Amino acid sequence: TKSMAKAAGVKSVFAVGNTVYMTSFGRGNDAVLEQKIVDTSHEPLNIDDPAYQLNVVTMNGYSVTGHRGETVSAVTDNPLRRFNGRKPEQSVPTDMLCLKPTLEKKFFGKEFDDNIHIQLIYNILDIEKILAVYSTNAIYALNNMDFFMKRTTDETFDDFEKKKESTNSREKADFDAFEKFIGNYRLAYFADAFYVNKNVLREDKELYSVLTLIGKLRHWCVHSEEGRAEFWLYKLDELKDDFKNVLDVVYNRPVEEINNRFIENNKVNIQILGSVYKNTDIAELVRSYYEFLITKKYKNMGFSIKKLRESMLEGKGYADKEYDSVRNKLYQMTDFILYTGYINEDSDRADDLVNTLRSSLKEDDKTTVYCKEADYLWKKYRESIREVADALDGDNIKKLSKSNIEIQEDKLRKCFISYADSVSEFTKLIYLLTRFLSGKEINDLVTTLINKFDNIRSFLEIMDELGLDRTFTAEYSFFEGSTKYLAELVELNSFVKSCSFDINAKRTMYRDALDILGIESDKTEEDIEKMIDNILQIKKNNGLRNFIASNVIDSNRFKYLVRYGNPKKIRETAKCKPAVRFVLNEIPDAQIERYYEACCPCSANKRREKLADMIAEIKFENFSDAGNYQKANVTSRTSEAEIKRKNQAIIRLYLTVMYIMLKNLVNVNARYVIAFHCVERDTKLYAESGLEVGNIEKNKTNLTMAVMGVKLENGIIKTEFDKSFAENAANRYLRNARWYKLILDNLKKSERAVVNEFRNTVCHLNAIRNININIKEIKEVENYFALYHYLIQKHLENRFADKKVERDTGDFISKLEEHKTYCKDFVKAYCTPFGYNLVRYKNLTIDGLFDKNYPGKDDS
RNA sequence: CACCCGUGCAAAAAUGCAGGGGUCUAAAACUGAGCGGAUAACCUCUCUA
Ligand SMILES: [Mg+2]
Repeated sequence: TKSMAKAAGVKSVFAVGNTVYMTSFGRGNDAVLEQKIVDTSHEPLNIDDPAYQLNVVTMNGYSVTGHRGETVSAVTDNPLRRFNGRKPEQSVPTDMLCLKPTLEKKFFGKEFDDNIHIQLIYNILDIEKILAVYSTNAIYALNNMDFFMKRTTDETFDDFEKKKESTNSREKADFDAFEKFIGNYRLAYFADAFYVNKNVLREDKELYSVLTLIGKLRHWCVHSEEGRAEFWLYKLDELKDDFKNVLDVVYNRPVEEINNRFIENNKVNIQILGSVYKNTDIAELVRSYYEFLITKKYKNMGFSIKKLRESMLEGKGYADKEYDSVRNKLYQMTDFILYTGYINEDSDRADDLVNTLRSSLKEDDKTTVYCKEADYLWKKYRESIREVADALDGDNIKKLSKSNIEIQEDKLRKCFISYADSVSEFTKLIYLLTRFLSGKEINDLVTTLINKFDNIRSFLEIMDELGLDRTFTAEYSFFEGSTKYLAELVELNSFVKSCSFDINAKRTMYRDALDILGIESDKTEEDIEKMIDNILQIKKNNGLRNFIASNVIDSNRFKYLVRYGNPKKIRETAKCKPAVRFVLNEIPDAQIERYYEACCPCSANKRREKLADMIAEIKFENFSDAGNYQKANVTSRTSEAEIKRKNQAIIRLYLTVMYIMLKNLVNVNARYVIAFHCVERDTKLYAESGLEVGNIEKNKTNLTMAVMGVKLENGIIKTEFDKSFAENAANRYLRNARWYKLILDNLKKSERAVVNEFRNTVCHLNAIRNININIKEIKEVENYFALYHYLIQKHLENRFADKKVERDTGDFISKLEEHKTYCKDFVKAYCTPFGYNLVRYKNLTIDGLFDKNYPGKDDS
C-alpha cells in the first residue's frame, strides 16, 4: 500500500540538467546523495553504506532494491521524462501550476534548470499556507467577542495612541475598537499573550503590540503584499523595539517557568529515576531528563517511543484504575527509560528499528515491528517498570516532594532552552501565534513548520553538496538560516504545550461558563447576575464555584469553545439534534462508555441518543447543587461523589461534543482559507509569469478565468467549450478537457458577489462566528464538510436574501430549502476561484475527497 | 478511495496492469502531527479563582 521506493530507501529522485540524482534517507530527514544517473549510466555515490543498489537503469525507470531494513525492490521514474513519452524528450519538469520558473526567479534570482529548488519553494509555500490558516484563526479568536485586518508593524503604540484625539473618524474608531477590545474580558482566555504576573493584563503597549504582530501576520499570510512589506515575515529582524520586546516577554515566561527551578519541580521524577539509574551520575541523569522531558528528544529519534511504551505496557496490569493519578509519571519515566536505553546501549537497536520501519510496506508491518521491539523492551524492563510503579505511591510521591536534593546544575544548565534573546524573532512570533490556538492546532502548526523547515534544510544541504546555486535573494535571506530556524522551532515545539498561564477564573469567566452550559429563557440579566453572586458568594461554600471552575472554565474543550465561539452561540448550537448526534456517533464506543458509565445511574444507539438528549437538555440549574458534592472525592464510593462524577461526565461530554463540532468546522474553514491564500498568492505569481489575470479583490474567479483563458463578456462567461482552450491553459491542471469543461460550467454558474462573500466569510470566519443562526434548520449532517458548507450557504442566503441573485444562485438557495442540506453544486460554484488548482478544487468541492481521515467516493 | 506523471498491453484514443510523485491536496518515507472524542515542566481528589 505504501511506496516501495521509499521503503527501498529512495529519499528523492532529483533532476539537474541532463543528470538525475537519487538521494537516500539519512538521520531522520537528512538526505544524502546516493546515485547520479546520466542517460542509462549510474555513478555510485555514497559507496560505503549505500541505502540501496540500483541493479538496472533504463531511460524510463530505475530499478532499486533496498539494503537497509527488509530487502525490498522498487522501480522509480526518471524525472527528465516526467512530462515526456507518448507525447523535448528529457527536460527538467515544471510544477503543476507552471509557476516553477517564476517561483525560482522570485525566491532566488534566476531560473534553474533543475528539480530541487522548486521542491524547496513548495515547502516555503506550505509554511505560508499553515501560517495563513493560523494567523486567520488567531485573528478570529481575537474578534470572536476592520481593526485587526489593518494592523501594521510600521506604527508602534506611541503612534497608535495619538489616535485618541484624532480629528478623523477612521483613526478615532480604530483606536476605540482597540480600547473596546482590550477592555473586553475575553483577553483573559489569551492569558499567555496578554496576562503577566505583577496576574494583571499587560500594559496597553504590549496589548497593542501582540495584536499588531498577529494582524500583520494575517495580512501578510492572506493578502499578497507589495513593496517592502511583502517580505515582512522574513525581515522580522527589522521589527520595532516594542514588537521585539513583546515577543521576548511572551516567549521567555514559559522558558523561565520551566528552567528556573527544573530540579525542584521535577524532583519526584528525578529522584525515582535516580533510584533506577543508581550508577548514573545525578547531574547526568538530570541533564538527560531535561533533554527528554523539556526538549523532547525522545520524539526526534526516528521512532515512536510512545508507541513502544503502549505496546510494552499493554496488558501487563498497569491499565488498572489505581495508577490513573500515577499514569502520567509512569508513562513519562517508562519513555525516559526507553530513551536512555536507546542512546546508551541500544543505539544499534534504534538504528535497526528505524531502518525496518522505513523499509516496512504496511502499517501492519510497522505494528509488528513495534510489538517485537516492545516485547524486547518489556523483557529488559520488567523490574525497572515495577520499580517505577512501586516508587510512585501517593505517600511515596509526597515524601519525594518533601526531600532535599542539591543536584549540580552545571551539567543541566548546558541544556537549558534558550531564552528570548537567543531565539529568532520569527520563532518568537510563531510562539505568540501559538498563544491563540488549541493544543491540536498547536501541534498541526508547529510540527508542520518544523517539518517544512527540515525539508528546506535538507534541500539546501543537497544543493550545497551538488554545488547548485543555493543563494536565496537578498529579500529571502531568511531561509539561508533554515537549519537554525529548524532548531529553534523544534525547541519551541518541545515546550509549547508544556506551560499554561491560566488565571483565577474571573466573574465574567463564570458568566461565560453558565452561558455555555444553559440557562432557562425566563431568567433576566439581573437574575443571571444574582446566580453569579450565589456562585461567587457575592460561613461560606465555594463548592459550586469550584465545580464550575474546574469542570467548565478549566476544561480545554470549553477553553477552545470560548476561544472560537460566543458561549451563548455555542449553547444555541448545542440544540441542533442532528448536528450534535453526528458527533455522538463519531465518538467511538470506547469513548462513549467513559461518559455513560457515570451518566447511567442498553444498545449503543440508545446510549448515544440519550447522551445527545442530555446535551440538548443541559443547563446550569441541573448542576446548581454542586456546592454539596464538589467537596467529595471522585474516586470514592459515596453517593455525593457518584453524582459529582455523573455531572462531570455530562459537562465533559457536552463541552467535548461542542469542541469537536467547532474544531472540525474551524479546520474545514482552515482548508478554505488555505485555498483563498493560494488564490491570492498564485494571482501575483501568475501576474509575474505574464498571465493576464487582473484585479482579484473585485472578483476572486479572475485567476481561474485567466488560467482557462476565458473572460467575462457582459458579466457572464460567453466563451463556450472546445479542446483548444483546454490545451492552451496557463497551467498543467487545466490542460485536460473534462475538468476544464466542468470548471467552466461551474464558473458560469457562480457570481462575483457570492464568491466575494464566500471569501469574506471564510477568511473572517463569519460562518463560525454566527454558527447558531447558520445551523438553525438542518436535516442531517453526513459529514463535517457538509455541516460547514451548510453554514456557508446559509450565511450566503442570509446576506443575499434581500438582494438580486443570479438564476443559478437562486436555484442553489432554493435547493437549500427543498431538502435542508448544503448544495453540492453551490460548493463548486463558489469554490471556482481555486478551480485552477484542479486537485484543490476537487478536494474542496467533493465530499469524501475533502478529508484524508474519512475518504469517500468521487462524484465525477 | 482524488489528481498528475512513467512504463507494458488492449487502444485508433482511451481502459485494464504495474508503479512513481517533497517538485499534486491539509498530504513523500521514519518521526513529530492530525483524525481523536485529555494531555501537561507540576501525583491525584479536595483547597485556592
Ligand atoms: Mg506539497
